[PDB]
Amino acid sequence: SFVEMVDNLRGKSGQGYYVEMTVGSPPQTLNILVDTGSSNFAVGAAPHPFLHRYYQRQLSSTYRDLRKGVYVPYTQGKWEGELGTDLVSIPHGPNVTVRANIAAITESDKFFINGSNWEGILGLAYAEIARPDDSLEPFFDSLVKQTHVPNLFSLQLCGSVGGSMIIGGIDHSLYTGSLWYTPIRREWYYEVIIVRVEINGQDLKMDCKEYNYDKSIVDSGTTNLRLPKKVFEAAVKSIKAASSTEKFPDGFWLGEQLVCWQAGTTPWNIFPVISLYLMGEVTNQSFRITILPQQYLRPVEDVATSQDDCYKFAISQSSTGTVMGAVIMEGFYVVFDRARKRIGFAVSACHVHDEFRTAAVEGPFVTLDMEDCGYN
Ligand SMILES: COC[C@@H](Oc1cc(C[C@@H]2C[S@@](=O)C[C@H](NCc3cccc(C(C)(C)C)c3)[C@H]2O)cc(F)c1N)C(F)(F)F
Repeated sequence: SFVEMVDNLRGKSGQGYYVEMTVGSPPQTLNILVDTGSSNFAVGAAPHPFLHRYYQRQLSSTYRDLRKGVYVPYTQGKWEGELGTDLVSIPHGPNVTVRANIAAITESDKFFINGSNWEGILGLAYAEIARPDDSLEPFFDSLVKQTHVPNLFSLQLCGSVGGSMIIGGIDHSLYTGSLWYTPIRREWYYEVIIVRVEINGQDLKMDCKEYNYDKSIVDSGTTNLRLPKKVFEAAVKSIKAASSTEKFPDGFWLGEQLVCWQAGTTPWNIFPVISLYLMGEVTNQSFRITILPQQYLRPVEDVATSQDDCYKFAISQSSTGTVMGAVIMEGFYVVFDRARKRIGFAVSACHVHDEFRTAAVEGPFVTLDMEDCGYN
C-alpha cells in the first residue's frame, strides 16, 4: 500500500523537503521538514514573521503538557519550547494515529526559513541525540511501538522539488538496479563509514580515517555535501584543476558567490564526478555511489533580471565530520533499514541527467581493512 505515499514530499531548492502532518484533536495541519539529522519532533507553536500557521495547543483536546522545557541547537539555527504529547497523523502516510512527543516552539533564532512553507521539523534519527536527553522517545520509535508499521523508512528526494517518504517499507517502483547496503555504525545519527574517495576516477589517497573525522552521517536536513577540512581542501583543489578552463571568484568555492552561464550553455563536462565508497555488508567488500556536478552545483534564482542559469557550489567545509546532505541523496533512493541496522542506496527513478555521464550505485568492490576507516 506504499503507492499512497509516493510523491508525498515537497520543497524548495535549498530549503529542505517537507511532508504534511496533522497534530491534535481536531487535527491541525502543518508542513514538517523531514530531517534524518536530528531526533526531535518540534513545531512552531507561537506567532513568527516566517510562519503562516502554527500549532495551537489550547485548541486540542488531546494535548498533554509534560511541564518540561527543551531547546535544540543545530549547526545553524536553534529553538526552545515546551514539551508535551498529542495525537499525530500523516495524511499521505500509513493509516494510523500515534501519541508522540512534541516540542512546542515558543522562541527561535535562524530556525524558520522565510518562504520555506514548512512550520516544524521531524527528526528521524535515534533517541541518543534527542534533547533534552535520550529518554524523550523520537516520533518514529513511537510510531513503530504503537502500530504495526515495520521499523524502516525510505527517502526518494528529487531535484520546486518533490519526493517520497515511504514509511514502513521499500517501494520498488521508485528505483532501478540493485540496492546496496552499508552498516549503520552506531545508532545515534545515521552514521556510516566512507572507505575511499575518487574524483573523475582519481583516488584522493588520504588516510580513510580523514573521511570520517570525526564521523560521517546521512542528513536530509542539510543541503550540502559537507566535508572535514582536510578532505574539503583536497577535493576543491582537484575540482578546481579539472575545471580550470573557466574562471570563478573564490567566493564561489566558499559557497557564497553564485556563478551563471547563458541559459543552456552550462559547461557540465568540465566538472568531475565524485565517487564515495561505503563499507558493505560482507568482509572486505564495499560499493560506491557516484555524484554528478548537476548534484553539487545547486540551481539558484538569478540575482539579475537575466534568464541565465546560475549555480552555487554545494560542497562546503565541516568541523564536525562528513555530512551527506540532500544534494547527495537527490537522485538516489535511500533506505533507512533500522530493523537491520543498515542504509541502502539505489539509483532513483528521478535520477539526475547528464549527456555522457550518469549517477550510479556500483559494486561489489574489494577494500581491505575497512574497520580502520572509522574514527575513534
Ligand atoms: C540553512 O538551513 C536550510 C535547512 O533548514 C534547516 C534545517 C535544520 C536541520 C539541521 C541542519 S544542520 O544544522 C545539521 C543538522 N544535523 C546534524 C546536527 C548538528 C548539530 C546538532 C544536532 C542535534 C539536533 C542532534 C543536537 C544535529 C540538521 O538536524 C535546522 C534548521 F534550523 C534549518 N533552518 C533546510 F531547509 F532543511 F535545507
